[PDB]
Amino acid sequence: MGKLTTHILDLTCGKPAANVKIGLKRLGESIMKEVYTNNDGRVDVPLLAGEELMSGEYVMEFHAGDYFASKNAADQPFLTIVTVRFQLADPDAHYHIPLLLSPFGYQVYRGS
Amino acid sequence: MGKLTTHILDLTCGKPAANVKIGLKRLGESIMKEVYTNNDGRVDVPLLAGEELMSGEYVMEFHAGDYFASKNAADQPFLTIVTVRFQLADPDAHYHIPLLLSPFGYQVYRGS
Amino acid sequence: MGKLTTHILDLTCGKPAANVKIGLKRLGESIMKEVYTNNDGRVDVPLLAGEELMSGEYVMEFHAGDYFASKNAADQPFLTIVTVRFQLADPDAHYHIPLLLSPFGYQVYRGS
Amino acid sequence: MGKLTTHILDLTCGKPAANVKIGLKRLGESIMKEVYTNNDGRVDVPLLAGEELMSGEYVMEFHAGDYFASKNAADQPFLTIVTVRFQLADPDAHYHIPLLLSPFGYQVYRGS
Repeated sequence: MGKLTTHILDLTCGKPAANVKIGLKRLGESIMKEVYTNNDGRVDVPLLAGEELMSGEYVMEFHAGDYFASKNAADQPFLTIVTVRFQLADPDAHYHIPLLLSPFGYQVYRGS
Repeated sequence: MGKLTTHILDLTCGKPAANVKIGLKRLGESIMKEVYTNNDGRVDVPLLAGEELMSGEYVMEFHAGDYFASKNAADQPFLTIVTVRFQLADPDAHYHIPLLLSPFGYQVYRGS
Repeated sequence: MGKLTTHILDLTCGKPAANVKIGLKRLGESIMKEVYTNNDGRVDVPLLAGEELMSGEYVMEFHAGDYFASKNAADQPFLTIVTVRFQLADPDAHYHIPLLLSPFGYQVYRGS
Repeated sequence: MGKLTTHILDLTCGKPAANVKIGLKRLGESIMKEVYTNNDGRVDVPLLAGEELMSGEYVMEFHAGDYFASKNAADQPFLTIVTVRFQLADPDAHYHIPLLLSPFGYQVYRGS
């Protein structure tokens, strides 16, 4: 009954980051899912839920470079893929892990 | 003549994070360097400089889980290894990429 | 039809900050409202809405010192009242201004 | 022998914020100092030091609205004056309180 969700805010304009590609994958393995955020900078279905969600480490790859490119911007951006590693210990908990994005800085947190 | 440096601040106590292990590696490759921060949460020599520093993507692995463990704390911490991917376009520039750390959230930025 | 809301996350434990007192006031004036966050670190009714919400500057006073005290902590905390000034230009917009809190650092943003 | 310093980073471009006006004042009182950051987003002399630095609360007013205006931008910016309240308990300590700035979000912390 666990759940893993995320949301992206573009601090450069104060609006959610729409159409940003996000990749999910277990630590060590390769991509298992690829999603694109909607207009509220979220995704309809949880990135992980039910059986899918198992205790262990994961990595989310936020394609920030592409997002900011479609908004402007260097040919070789400082931030290309924002990588976020974290561990989900409880398989039945609700994990909200938002991302606050700027061209040269970001904030990751266990939201509510 | 380029340079890559970093520094860690523990927002939980307002002091620099001392003795935190940091791993550096080119995107795709495995670890190339392993360092431990001093008492000011920095390292004597730049993580990258001179020939070592070449245009491309890198990843720094901050061992936050171990750091907070030695300071407290769950057996399976939410944040184990804080992964930071970024691209260094100019081989002759000075890149300062600090990390502001908390048990359930962190901030990455291109400092000065 | 405008709306102003906020939410507090305690990055020290990854849970919303419950029962934190928040003060609202127009720039220059004294407090106009005093609220305490619920268990999700939010408040039932918007801090501002309808006629109440008028174009101009405001200030929110998050009583962080008291919150962390009830959770531990210095007699004279570094952060006592986290002050957040901002301007609401459009009286009919929806403003979400969350606060990510830690004992020695915080993040303010125009969320969604 | 205490010291209070600060530094501003513009996360929108990864460069320090130059020529930003900063106001200092004791809680309750009006401005006591007004400074403008140099090209490294800092100021030559500490904002507070020696006798000047006394245990108590202070407030720094970062004129972000003007800074971003000279860089672009709404006539009525969301962030006009970023207000930062904090308490200095020890008169002989070194307090570094940097600001990570973006148009719609900022991070305040007790740096090193």
